[PDB]
Amino acid sequence: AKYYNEPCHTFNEYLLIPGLSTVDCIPSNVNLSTPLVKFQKGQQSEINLKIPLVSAIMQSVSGEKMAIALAREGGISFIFGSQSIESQAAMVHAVKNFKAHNELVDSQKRYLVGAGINTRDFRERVPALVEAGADVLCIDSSDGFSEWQKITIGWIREKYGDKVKVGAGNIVDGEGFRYLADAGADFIKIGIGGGSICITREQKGIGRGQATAVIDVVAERNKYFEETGIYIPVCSDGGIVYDYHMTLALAMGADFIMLGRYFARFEESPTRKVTINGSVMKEYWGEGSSRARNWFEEGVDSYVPYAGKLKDNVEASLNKVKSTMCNCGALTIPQLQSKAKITLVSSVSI
Amino acid sequence: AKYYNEPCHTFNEYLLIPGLSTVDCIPSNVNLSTPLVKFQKGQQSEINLKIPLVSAIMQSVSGEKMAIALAREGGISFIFGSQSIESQAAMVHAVKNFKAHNELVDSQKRYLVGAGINTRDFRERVPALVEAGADVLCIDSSDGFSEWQKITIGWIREKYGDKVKVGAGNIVDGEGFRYLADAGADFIKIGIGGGSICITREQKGIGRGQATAVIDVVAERNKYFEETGIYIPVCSDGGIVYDYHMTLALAMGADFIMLGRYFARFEESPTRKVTINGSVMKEYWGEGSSRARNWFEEGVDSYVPYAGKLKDNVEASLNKVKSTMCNCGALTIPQLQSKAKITLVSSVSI
Amino acid sequence: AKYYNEPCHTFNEYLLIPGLSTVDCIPSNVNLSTPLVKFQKGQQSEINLKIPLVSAIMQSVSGEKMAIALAREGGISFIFGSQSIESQAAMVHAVKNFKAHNELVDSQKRYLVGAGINTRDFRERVPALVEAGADVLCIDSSDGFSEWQKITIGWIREKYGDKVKVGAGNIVDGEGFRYLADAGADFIKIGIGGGSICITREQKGIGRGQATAVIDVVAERNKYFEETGIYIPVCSDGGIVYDYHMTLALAMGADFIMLGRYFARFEESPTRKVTINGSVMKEYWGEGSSRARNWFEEGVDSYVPYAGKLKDNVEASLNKVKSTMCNCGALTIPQLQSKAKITLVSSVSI
Amino acid sequence: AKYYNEPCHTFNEYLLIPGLSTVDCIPSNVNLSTPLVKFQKGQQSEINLKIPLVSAIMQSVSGEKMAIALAREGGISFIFGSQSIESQAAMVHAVKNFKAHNELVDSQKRYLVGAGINTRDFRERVPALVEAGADVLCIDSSDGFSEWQKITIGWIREKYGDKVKVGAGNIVDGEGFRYLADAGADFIKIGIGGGSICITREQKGIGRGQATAVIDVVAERNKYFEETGIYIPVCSDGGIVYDYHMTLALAMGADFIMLGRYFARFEESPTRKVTINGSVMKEYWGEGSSRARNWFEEGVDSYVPYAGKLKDNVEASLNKVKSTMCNCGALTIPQLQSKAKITLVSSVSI
Ligand SMILES: O=c1[nH]cnc2c1ncn2[C@@H]1O[C@H](COP(=O)(O)O)[C@@H](O)[C@H]1O
Ligand SMILES: O=c1[nH]cnc2c1ncn2[C@@H]1O[C@H](COP(=O)(O)O)[C@@H](O)[C@H]1O
Ligand SMILES: O=c1[nH]cnc2c1ncn2[C@@H]1O[C@H](COP(=O)(O)O)[C@@H](O)[C@H]1O
Ligand SMILES: O=c1[nH]cnc2c1ncn2[C@@H]1O[C@H](COP(=O)(O)O)[C@@H](O)[C@H]1O
Ligand SMILES: [K+]
Ligand SMILES: [K+]
Ligand SMILES: [K+]
Ligand SMILES: [K+]
Repeated sequence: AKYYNEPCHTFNEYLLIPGLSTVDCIPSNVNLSTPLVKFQKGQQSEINLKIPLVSAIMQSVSGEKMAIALAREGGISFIFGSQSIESQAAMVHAVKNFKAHNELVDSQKRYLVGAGINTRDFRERVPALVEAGADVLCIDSSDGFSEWQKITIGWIREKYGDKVKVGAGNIVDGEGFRYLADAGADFIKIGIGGGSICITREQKGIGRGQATAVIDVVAERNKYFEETGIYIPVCSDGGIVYDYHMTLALAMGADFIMLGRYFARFEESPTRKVTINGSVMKEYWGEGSSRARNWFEEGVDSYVPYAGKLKDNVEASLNKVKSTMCNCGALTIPQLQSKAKITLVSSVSI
Repeated sequence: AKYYNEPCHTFNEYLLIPGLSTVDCIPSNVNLSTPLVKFQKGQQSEINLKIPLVSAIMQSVSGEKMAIALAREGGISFIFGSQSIESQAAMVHAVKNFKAHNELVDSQKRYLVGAGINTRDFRERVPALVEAGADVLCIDSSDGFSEWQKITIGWIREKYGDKVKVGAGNIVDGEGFRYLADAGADFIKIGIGGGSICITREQKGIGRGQATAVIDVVAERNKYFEETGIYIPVCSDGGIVYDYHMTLALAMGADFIMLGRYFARFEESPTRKVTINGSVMKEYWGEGSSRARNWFEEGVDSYVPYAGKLKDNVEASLNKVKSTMCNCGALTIPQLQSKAKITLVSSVSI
Repeated sequence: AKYYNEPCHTFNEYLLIPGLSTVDCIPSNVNLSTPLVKFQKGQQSEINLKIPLVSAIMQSVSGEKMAIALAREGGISFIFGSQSIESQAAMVHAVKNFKAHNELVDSQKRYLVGAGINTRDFRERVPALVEAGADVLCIDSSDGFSEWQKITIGWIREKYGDKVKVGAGNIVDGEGFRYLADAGADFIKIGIGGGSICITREQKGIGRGQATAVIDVVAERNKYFEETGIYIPVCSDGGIVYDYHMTLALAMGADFIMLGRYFARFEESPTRKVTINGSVMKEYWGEGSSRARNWFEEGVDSYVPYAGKLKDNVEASLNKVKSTMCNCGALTIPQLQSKAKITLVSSVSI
Repeated sequence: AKYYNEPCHTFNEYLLIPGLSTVDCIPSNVNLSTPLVKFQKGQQSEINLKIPLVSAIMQSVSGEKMAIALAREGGISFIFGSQSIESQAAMVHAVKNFKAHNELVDSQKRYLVGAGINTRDFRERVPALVEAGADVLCIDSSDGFSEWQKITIGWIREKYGDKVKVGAGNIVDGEGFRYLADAGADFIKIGIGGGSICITREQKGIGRGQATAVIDVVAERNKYFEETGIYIPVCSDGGIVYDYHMTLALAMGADFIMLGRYFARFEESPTRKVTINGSVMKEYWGEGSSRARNWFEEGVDSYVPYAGKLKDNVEASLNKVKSTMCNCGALTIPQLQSKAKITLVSSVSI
């Protein structure tokens, strides 16, 4: 077997050391724009998010309302694919034709929306999603280092060329990144075992500390860019517990962040608002739980504290990210990724 | 004294990083067959388990019923030797003559069964076990790095040559492995202080994290194979807390796994089913406890939650191992041992 | 991004290993004098504290009474700047004209006092503080690695040359130290995220273990001294939980220590003494809490156990520091910084 | 300041890896004899303990009864010196003239006894202790790296030459060992901050993990032996929590072990047996507590569970040490120190 020289680490084991803050760096001047799909050196991505946040491909998170609320703030949602093809396509259609400053829209001013797909019924699901107006797709899986994903992306390329965008994953190392890169993925998702609803050491024992995963994948992505001239955006998926973890994820190189629990707490999540013993909560369950996979166990069902509407919470979260970015001397995500000083902290200090 | 460069680690400190999963790797096609006794390069072992699990040499685990239930699923039990020679032999006889898809049997279609022996009364115990039809023997001890085990194996070779198989142990490093290898052991057991009923730092303070122990012994076993052409199967004994620890143990190189607590929870364990305050439990005590050694203290007595019949639980456990194996791109244990990517995780992440 | 080879550590992760204690080293002969502002090689600082302790630039700590009580024992207070310019100047005036063995005074025998300033209204605040008789100033900020601090210090130099002393900070590495050094700071404060009222991983996630921060800054300060002949005193700000942390901070190279919580517990702190359920406590809130910044959240409000008058507590604390210094063979802070043997301890031992 | 490459570790962070156990190694044949005072290469120590245990120089541990009970089993007690010279000498006299298989006695068959001394009144205390019949003395201090100890040992040599034996300490590194060695100490005690009644990080913050301390001192002692031909026995003082820590301490190189809490639990300790809420306990306080030093605070007062008479407990403890020694292939302490395989374990495994 193959072993590693260092153990993996989570976001909580890191802190950012401030850099030179110049007079021009104030929150309001920080640009959080970021690329969603791959492009060549010298080019710009065909799709750029206004904010680096995307909602998870989960039944309990990304419904039509979430997609609209998030797109309005500049991010994008990936309508869950764990439902009928007709049902998912309807949600995409609804978002695209809802209108019939930081909003994320297409050339027709329609909100952008993404849709998750699987490696099984894609031949019938993809065409339906495309027809419905899906702007981007993403294969939804915990282990994306699979020949099945290569096959799915291949079918999409043969049928649509580079006209249809498709993200792939999840993977946690350079090899996994490289495989999906050569297979043609437009963006690659990072993360196995870091999700809030994931108790890896109770499931199959696969995974890697999210921080180490991102750092390793990002290094491979940059090496890949230098060899081929192709820049593939990467997504840090799961493990975001505090707002500063967002800044860390981006600083380590992730172009954008996928969150489930964070967004489930909002009014716009498709789940029921349940007042439990004085405290308002919201339902939240993983895609691996029986409560969802049937559309030993493989998931968990829980509650998250109600946080109100998405808007106010995202604004608050991003204000802190912008502020921290200025402490690090960065006005943009690329500048933060270049200038960030990231230190590991001792277990005792935690 | 001699010191080491790195501290030892337990199975809980590791996770498997996925490799390339091909279209042909699905649970039902995974082969969990594995060698039980030594053979030369180019050969196959005279005894191959259908599943890599064996029940512990304990009064509270491996009785006649356990041996039959486990052999039916492809594994093998080691009837405890902490009882009279006549009593142990009777259990072996019963298993061998019980019949008078994955079942483990001999050329006469009789279930395979093993028997534990000690370094004291083996001159009278071994012949009785052989006559009773024991398929394999195993010296039962916490510290197998002993001249006593060399003597016992030697007596067996002089009297039966290589016709009678005998495992030895336990040891935790290359030196211990090497000593029992040269002494003639057919398989070597790994593990001191990792058992669930073992509070080393309350006993004699001897031991080593199970993971480090396996990794070190496996490296020595492979070095030994390359020097002599002799492949000696090794057994990871104790410390299995979760199903994924099984996959880890195998991935690190262990050919099979010995479990006590895991099997004690089943209907077939020779202990009493005790309903305690609404919850059904089963008795479980170590071979070092006074409740067993008399056939300061040196053991513990406890209860384990009832899990029902062995069959359903083993099937469930092995389905997860097979699934994880496919995530790692492996259709067989040898392929998993060759391709596994194993990472240590930080203490904080735990 | 830039990463580090070692994780950062807090004061609690260190212990001092005794050195040779000579017959002349007894507590009463230990000299705790220390420089407050920069000087050139061969010179002495224009301002030397009698004891290496200074009270924090906080509304809940450094008021007029604190400043007088601390100056009487040899230390100095930095009147908080989070109040009106007129209000802060009045406190400075009161301390300077209060008299109208270890006391810290000027050539006119008036108690020394410091005053915090900000990077915004300094053009009006500084002149008022100077006129009021402030002996030293200090820019109050969590992230001193800012062009804003360079601008503030520059304005002070152009208007007063080196006649007005101004400390800057906070920073946590050599780069941050170097920037404020070249900018002209008279002393530099070390520390981000180590304060007792700081939950970094709930704010912006910036910071560094206080110990590592001091050690790193001190190395840069000594390198700087060797290149330019300029010795800049550094202050370890925050994170002092036990008296021995004081000895550690000094041993690692800090010239003096800034404390908030430690001093808040005293009768002289400007807060209310609140008897809560039998125990007398004192109010303590951070400068980032809403309860103070308005003169999502950015601070905490709490209570600290009443410790009585400053005098008896400081004497007790410093007696232990002096005693420990003799164990390390040191009669002065510079000798301790030169001879200290500092070891990291394992997480398990904690 | 000076820093170290590795953090210090306690005994709990180590485990012994078994070595080859030969047929002749059984508990009853294990020899636990060990040297108490220094000798030259090729020689034997003038005083050899039958068992490597000595009771602490504490009012709550080593009284006349303890000294007799321990000497009867082969160890020796150091009558506490924190009492009047007349009072301490009386206890020594009583032990020496109490008679007016493993017993530790002199050529006149009188029990051996030790006595603690301080660096202040030794000119009057030593002669009184010698006259009373003290077999060995030991300077009692937490920081033995002192010119005061050099002075005390020097006075003893000038007045008695090498006729009076005197141990010194405590120290925790090679430098401290070396200083007391050159000063003439007959044995050196190791340990600062490891005692059970020591909360270092609440006192002065001085110390070092006991394990690292012993390992480091032992290396220096062996280097010293090779340079000068003088072998100085070293004592691991404090930190023994479990019986196996004894085996560890010896394996790491300590010739003998000093224990306080361990012996306080016995009927023979000079403290009161207090039945508290059904459980019989014994008083135990440190020499630094006010309850003893007057013959801020510097010690703790507590209770230890009653263990009965010393004899049965020591026999039990040493049987486990002997058994563990055989697992390591050692029949004597020197052989264990030479053959022991010692591994550090991960924090997670603890
Ligand atoms: O049932 C599940 N088990 C484990 N991970 C899951 C499950 N469902 C979703 N996830 C992952 O967890 C992410 C959400 O992480 P969270 O933001 O920490 O809640 C998703 O985007 C998925 O990648
Ligand atoms: O009394 C005992 N003390 C320590 N280890 C024991 C004892 N009895 C059995 N064992 C070991 O523990 C293993 C079982 O580990 P478990 O599966 O974690 O319960 C056995 O196969 C033995 O090697
Ligand atoms: O609101 C706050 N948040 C974080 N740090 C603060 C705040 N107010 C003051 N500080 C810092 O904490 C120090 C006090 O640390 P303490 O002595 O551990 O209580 C101050 O000198 C500041 O540098
Ligand atoms: O008051 C005290 N504070 C700290 N250490 C002490 C005190 N009194 C005795 N000791 C040390 O603690 C040892 C006992 O350690 P114990 O066996 O762990 O209880 C003694 O031999 C001394 O070296
Ligand atoms: K900055
Ligand atoms: K895979
Ligand atoms: K000293
Ligand atoms: K052995």
